[PDB]
Amino acid sequence: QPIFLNVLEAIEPGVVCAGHDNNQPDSFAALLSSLNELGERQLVHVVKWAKALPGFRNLHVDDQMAVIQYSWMGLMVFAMGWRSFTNVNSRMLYFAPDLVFNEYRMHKSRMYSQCVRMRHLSQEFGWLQITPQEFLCMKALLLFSIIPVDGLKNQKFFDELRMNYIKELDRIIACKRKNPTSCSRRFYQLTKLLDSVQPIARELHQFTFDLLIKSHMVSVDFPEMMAEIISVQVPKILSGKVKPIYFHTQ
Ligand SMILES: C[C@]12CC[C@H]3[C@@H](CCC4=CC(=O)CC[C@@]43C)[C@@H]1CC[C@@H]2O
Repeated sequence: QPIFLNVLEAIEPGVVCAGHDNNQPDSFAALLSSLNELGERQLVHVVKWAKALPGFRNLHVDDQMAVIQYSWMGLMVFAMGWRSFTNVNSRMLYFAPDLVFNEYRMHKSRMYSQCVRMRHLSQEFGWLQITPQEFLCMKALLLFSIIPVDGLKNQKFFDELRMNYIKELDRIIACKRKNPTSCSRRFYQLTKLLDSVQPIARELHQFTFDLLIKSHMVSVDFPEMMAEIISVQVPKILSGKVKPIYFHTQ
């Protein structure tokens, strides 16, 4: 049986609530405070999910938390895009069952341009007819798609893991294709899609970083873990010390 895919399906997180009050009028402060809370909650699930991935424990302990803290934005945006596609055909951004963004909220969040890119990603799942299984393997690969320019504690273990997840993606593409030209076209499409997540994540990193710095001035609350990661890890990315791994040369 499909052992790798069996695992990915088994560990996939369930629904996560934001806790937002949908009876109160929309506002920048309320919307972003709710998104930040959702981030804190989702992070807990992402950590447990990551820790349960095949071969994850092969990584040095320090590298395990590092990759999670560098890739969380991309991982969460990719999953949100998938949820939006499956639940509302990318019409709105389905952050959570209790936090669905319509155009009004996209504007009130002062994140309209970023929401546009996130919604575009969501539409790609439909345009490219991405399968639930392709989604699972791609999301797993996103965890191993951003590292320090000077390397990790034990880079060899990481390189081996990333290699194996790329191999599993190629395997999923061939599980219903006889012509190699079709496999190659699909792999090209999927790697392009994966790359497209990085620029979106970077824009969100810049936005949340700026928001944190001025959080006290605009009444936006940041939970413990979010404030830590955004002030300690995110800047490493924005300053170019940690960079995404692209398939194609940008
Ligand atoms: C980082 C952030 C809170 C957490 C948000 C993020 C947008 C992307 C996103 C999608 C999710 O489904 C989980 C929460 C996250 C990860 C928000 C952009 C600015 C805000 O501060």
